[PDB]
Amino acid sequence: TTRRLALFDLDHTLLPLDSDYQWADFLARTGRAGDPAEARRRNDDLMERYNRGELTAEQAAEFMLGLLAAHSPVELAAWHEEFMRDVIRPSLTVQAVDVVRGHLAAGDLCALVTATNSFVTAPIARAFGVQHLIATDPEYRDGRYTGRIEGTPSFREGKVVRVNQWLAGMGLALGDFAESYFYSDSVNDVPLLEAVTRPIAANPSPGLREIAQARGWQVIDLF
Repeated sequence: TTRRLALFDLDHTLLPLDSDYQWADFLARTGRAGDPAEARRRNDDLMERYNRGELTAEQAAEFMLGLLAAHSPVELAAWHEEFMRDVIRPSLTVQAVDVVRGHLAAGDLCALVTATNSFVTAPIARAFGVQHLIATDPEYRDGRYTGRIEGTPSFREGKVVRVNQWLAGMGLALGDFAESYFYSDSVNDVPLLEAVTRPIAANPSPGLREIAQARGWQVIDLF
């Protein structure tokens, strides 16, 4: 069949920001994560230790989910709407919307594939008209987020696993498509970029821009 698959990274690909950090910072600022100062300090110190190599990817993801564990899901929803209105929505650009819209309009099967947790990113996929989300999932039990990851994280090689698991759930596979596109900005996503037939380096980091040019991969600087 002639259908194509289109996969989109989120942070720094479709949005000119990191939705994971902005959400932490939004809760700190606003201040639903304790004293604002100490909250932002604890956020930055997490990113610093992760960036220096002192925390695992799992542990960083866990700290982020721990922000959800501190509150009722009813409060979290109300606060996320404010986050959407004040942070995410105004960073939506016509260029990012249009990259997605073009693939929707072609009939492509479209999914957002992101390490930022599905509580935080579900309404963002919806804001783009994208009906499928392949995100790190927070465990939810007994009406609350536990702070733990449910299943495989949608991060690095996990994005590949999760995408293949999702297609099989629909009774499909990557080679069923005439082409598969994946847009991303980061060397973290070389695994999924290598898996599809049309990798696109979107707003690439210097590392990924070098890899894109080496391999002849399309580059797009959306913003």
